[PDB]
Amino acid sequence: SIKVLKGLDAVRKRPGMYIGDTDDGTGLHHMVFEVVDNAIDEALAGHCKEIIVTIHADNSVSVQDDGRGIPTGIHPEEGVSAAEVIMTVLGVGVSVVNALSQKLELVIQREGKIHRQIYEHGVPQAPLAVTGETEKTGTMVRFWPSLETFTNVTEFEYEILAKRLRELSFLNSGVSIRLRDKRDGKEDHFHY
Ligand SMILES: Cc1[nH]c(C(=O)Nc2nc3cc(O)c(C(=O)O)cc3s2)c(Cl)c1Cl
Repeated sequence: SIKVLKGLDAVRKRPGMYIGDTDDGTGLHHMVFEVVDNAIDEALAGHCKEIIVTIHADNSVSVQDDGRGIPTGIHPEEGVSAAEVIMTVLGVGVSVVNALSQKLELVIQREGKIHRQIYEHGVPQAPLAVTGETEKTGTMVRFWPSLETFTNVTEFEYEILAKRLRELSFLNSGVSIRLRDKRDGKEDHFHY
């Protein structure tokens, strides 16, 4: 717990070092790319077939995959869900995105259950919890970048995300990638 909080603090103290320039939009868009890269890893492993990337009307971004779902069982050493360990302990890792997010929402569908957890600046608000039943599997991460970290360029650029997602669809030809902008209704579907 003290180690977790110190590691998150290490990322916040030197955020450009972990995520890229925090003033010119590079780091901001790399936050999305890190989350997408985890979904792509789940596609490379043979589990994920579709990835949905949403720019919400409030300039948060979500990434949904249909992979296995991050494991949810208690990780013995930490006494918290494996998912929480992945989200909070230091491809820079999704924990960097969590550390640099004012808020992050995690929803996992796995082993017949839906699980949800909220973080603020990487601090879990409650233990991962069951919210219902599902026959689906996958992982959804929605994050609200911290305005204490990201300056000047704070709004996501549809075209920057679209170009990278098109590249990833070409390089992962089986994967379907959807991009949706809730700010204006724009959407794209990349599937080689
Ligand atoms: C959008 C997004 N998706 C992910 C993701 O699917 N990561 C996952 N990691 C693991 C690790 C595992 O050991 C297992 C298992 O053994 O079944 C399953 C998964 S799924 C992450 Cl992380 C993020 Cl971020």
